[PDB]
Amino acid sequence: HMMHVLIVSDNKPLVSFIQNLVAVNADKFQSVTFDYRYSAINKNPASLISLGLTSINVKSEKDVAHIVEHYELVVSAHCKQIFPSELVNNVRCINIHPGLNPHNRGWFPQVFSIINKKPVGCTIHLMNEEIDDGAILFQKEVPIFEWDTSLNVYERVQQTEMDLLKDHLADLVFANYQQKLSYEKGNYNGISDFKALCKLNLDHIGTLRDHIDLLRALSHGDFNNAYYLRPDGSKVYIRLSAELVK
Amino acid sequence: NLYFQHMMHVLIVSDNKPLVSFIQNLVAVNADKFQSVTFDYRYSAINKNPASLISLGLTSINVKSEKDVAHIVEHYELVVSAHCKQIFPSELVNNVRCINIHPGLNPHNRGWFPQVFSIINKKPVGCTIHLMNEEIDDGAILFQKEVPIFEWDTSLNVYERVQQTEMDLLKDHLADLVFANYQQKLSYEKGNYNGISDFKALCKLNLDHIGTLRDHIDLLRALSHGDFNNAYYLRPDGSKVYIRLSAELVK
Ligand SMILES: Cc1cn([C@H]2C[C@H](O)[C@@H](COP(=O)(O)OP(=O)(O)O[C@H]3O[C@H](C)[C@@H](N)[C@H](O)[C@H]3O)O2)c(=O)[nH]c1=O
Ligand SMILES: Cc1cn([C@H]2C[C@H](O)[C@@H](COP(=O)(O)OP(=O)(O)O[C@H]3O[C@H](C)[C@@H](N)[C@H](O)[C@H]3O)O2)c(=O)[nH]c1=O
Ligand code: NA
Repeated sequence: HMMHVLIVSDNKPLVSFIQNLVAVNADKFQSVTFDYRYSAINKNPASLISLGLTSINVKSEKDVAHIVEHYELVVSAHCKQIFPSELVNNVRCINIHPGLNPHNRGWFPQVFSIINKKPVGCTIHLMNEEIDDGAILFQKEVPIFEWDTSLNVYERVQQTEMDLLKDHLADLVFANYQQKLSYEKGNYNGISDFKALCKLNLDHIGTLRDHIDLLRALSHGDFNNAYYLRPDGSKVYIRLSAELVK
Repeated sequence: NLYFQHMMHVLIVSDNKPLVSFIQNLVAVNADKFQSVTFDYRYSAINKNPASLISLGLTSINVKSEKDVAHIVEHYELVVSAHCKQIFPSELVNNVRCINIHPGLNPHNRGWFPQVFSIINKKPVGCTIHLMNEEIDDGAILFQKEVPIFEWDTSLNVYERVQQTEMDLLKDHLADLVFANYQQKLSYEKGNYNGISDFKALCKLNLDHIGTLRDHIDLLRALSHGDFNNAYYLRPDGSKVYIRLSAELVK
């Protein structure tokens, strides 16, 4: 372990997947040590404690200096914290993004893609000052079908993240890649745009197709996303399922 | 020349295990009222999945069989339809006191799945206990109770509330029905009947239909009832996408 890699992750499936990859690839990583941390802002990180992860604060000046001093590479695997410029500028940082940059950069890309029909998939990219913005190292589109909810597309994106990590984790550690730029401008969706979508307008006029697309975009297993307000301020949450039958 | 200080036979025809099982128990609990009444239970011949009814020891009857009609007219003083899948012929309803337990509020959305139609057309729903004539869900109202429909109700939500009201009416009125302790004034309000083919038509979604999100949500919640395959759209290659919606009140 001459080379120290930090995995900062708030996503148990990806953490579990990477730990297994490194275990079965011990020959490729004999001179590499991997530490795993979850991010300070995580509001239920108990599941990640089970896999030996402990909190790190990527916006603490103390932790940034320690990371910069100790680690050759930081991998963000759905890290809930924005890396400060002092981290991304002073150590090689690579993000695993559950969108196809530069389309629907930011929050819950597949929700926006079900509605706006822009591509989705996984992008592994160098991390710069801005969010889901740096040089593309590896990316792979995943198709969307008319019977998909957010959950269906998200599970598909996660299987593509895992496929790219299986093929490219060592490439990422040993910098065996080519930095690529998109010719397209793309777009960003923030947490406030998602809150916007969630507030249903029952008076909104449109096609059943558009309304079904909105509701399937906002349907994600047990999450309470799409709602309208009753007069008394109570909420009605709406979920939709779509099931293909040959 | 001296008074000592004969058996009524009631036939219950039913294709609904919850009702049958509930009525069987209700008879036991009112057994002090039914010293001289015996209840026989049968399910409909056309019943495609009778298993759970055969497990309660019910056997089939065919209300369109000349022979079965003769046996009923021969043997029973009263027939009660409790969610019976078969239409009674004129030869049964005209010759025997027949009473239907209907999960709608007559005369509104008579016929199939009344709460599905009510969620959409805002007509009332509930339970109606009525005399059976030759027409469907049409004879004189004996007892009925409306149940509310909420914005956040599916078909399943309204149906369960109707089932509770049906059980409440039977608790209060099963003896009353048997012993004709009721009033039976005719209504000249015809209302509206929905057939099975009207339900099947609602089920075929038009993705191009323009409306409010409210009206689209109301249609999909009306057509959502547990795991039933109701609402669908047709794909070019003939396949179907089934659509279900849930609505959950959170205070
Ligand atoms: C919290 C929440 C999640 N979801 C669905 C949509 C999400 O895409 C999916 C996974 O949610 P999650 O919070 O694990 O999010 P992650 O899959 O970890 O990813 C999200 O945060 C990362 C820090 C960012 N790098 C991503 O761009 C962002 O989309 O679950 C909902 O439908 N509603 C919710 O309230
Ligand atoms: C078969 C079927 C049922 N349902 C829902 C809506 C219904 O109100 C509810 C219960 O229906 P049910 O037929 O399973 O059980 P019941 O309400 O007991 O209906 C019975 O007595 C009625 C007077 C007759 N119209 C029915 O043919 C007979 O089956 O289930 C659906 O949403 N879709 C369906 O295809
Ligand atoms: Na509901």
